[PDB]
Amino acid sequence: WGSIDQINGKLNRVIEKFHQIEKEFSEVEGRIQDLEKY
Amino acid sequence: GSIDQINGKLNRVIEKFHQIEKEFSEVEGRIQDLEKY
Amino acid sequence: WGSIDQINGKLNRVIEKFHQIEKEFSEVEGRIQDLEKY
Repeated sequence: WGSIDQINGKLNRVIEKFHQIEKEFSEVEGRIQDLEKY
Repeated sequence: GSIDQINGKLNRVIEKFHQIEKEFSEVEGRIQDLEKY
Repeated sequence: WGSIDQINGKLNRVIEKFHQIEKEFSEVEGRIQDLEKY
């Protein structure tokens, strides 16, 4: 099992990071919207 | 089955990344718009 | 992909790329700050 668990671990860490950036993106898009609007 | 799920999970990761790539390109273009007009 | 070596190789190439997108985003975030700052 080791190869499989090490690749799964890494893919999961990538996926968590992607989720985190999607959140940062939403907040940034909010800020853009405020600069476009006001 | 393992190489199979692995493949599956990488492909999920690769699709996410492309969307990320696309979202980033869209933000930066809005930023340009504001900076130049 | 056929092998763990090759999956990890491709994952690594994503991670390298993503590394670069993060730097670009941070620079963009600073640009928003500047625009907010006015």
